[PDB]
Amino acid sequence: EVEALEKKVEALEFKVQKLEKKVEALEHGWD
Amino acid sequence: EVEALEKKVEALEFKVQKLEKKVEALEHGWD
Amino acid sequence: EVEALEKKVEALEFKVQKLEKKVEALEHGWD
Repeated sequence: EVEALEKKVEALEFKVQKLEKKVEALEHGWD
Repeated sequence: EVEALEKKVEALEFKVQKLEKKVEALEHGWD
Repeated sequence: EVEALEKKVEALEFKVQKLEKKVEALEHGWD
């Protein structure tokens, strides 16, 4: 179970960092 | 603890997939 | 491992709630 969770969590961290960068661009009107 | 985590993680996965779809719409100007 | 995960998960929950609020503003044209 634990390694299953660790994989999912690392995958969410990536996805969430991607979402933060996109949303920061939309809020700041970048590019 | 572990099942507590598994629930939270599955809940984040749902929420993150919802955020990806919304942000993809905003970036693409869908609809 | 488990506490390492619990910290990361709580950190994602915060980050995801922040992203939900920002994206809801962008979708609703708030402010």
